[PDB]
Amino acid sequence: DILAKNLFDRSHSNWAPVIDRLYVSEKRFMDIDSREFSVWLNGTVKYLPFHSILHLDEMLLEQINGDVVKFNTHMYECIFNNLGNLKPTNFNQDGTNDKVILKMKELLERYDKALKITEERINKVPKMTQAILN
RNA sequence: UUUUAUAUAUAUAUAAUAAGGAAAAGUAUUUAUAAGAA
Repeated sequence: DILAKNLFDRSHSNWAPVIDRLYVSEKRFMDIDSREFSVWLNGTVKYLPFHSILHLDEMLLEQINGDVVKFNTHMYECIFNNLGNLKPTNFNQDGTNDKVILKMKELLERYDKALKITEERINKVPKMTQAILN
């Protein structure tokens, strides 16, 4: 029923019902191939609301069992694109307590972690792309 | 472009994928001065 109400209208594809379904569902994203799934998710899922982007973030975490190192480029790109496409809820006068900015630095620090845990394990690697900076 | 996917020997040939969209009104003194004709 979820595919019918929103996805049928080509102009505006609303993926909040879909993400909410797959977050409510116990199966979530586990047991799904990282590669095909990352490319599809990045390609199609855009303009998500903030809470949807959260649920998607933790549920990719649960897909990958919480291994920061495995977390691929396209995964970053999807989360970052959705975060950026969000407009500010309100222009706070100081304008530094935004949620999106904090989650954005959270993801960057997570990347730094993943790199450090990979190097420590030594004792493909993820990359940053112009899309994330943009 | 970039990122990944397959294949082959870190690299090569192919396929797919593209983040840059903002609206608004009103806010003088100029300077020195070079002419040709039969």
